[PDB]
Amino acid sequence: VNRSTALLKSLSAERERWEKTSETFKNQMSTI
Repeated sequence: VNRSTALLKSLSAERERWEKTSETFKNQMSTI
């Protein structure tokens, strides 16, 4: 299941990227 664990951690990093994108987009939605 090591391949699955690697996919899981890569997708968690992707989720962190999604969170930061959502945070900056909420900043823009607040300042609009």
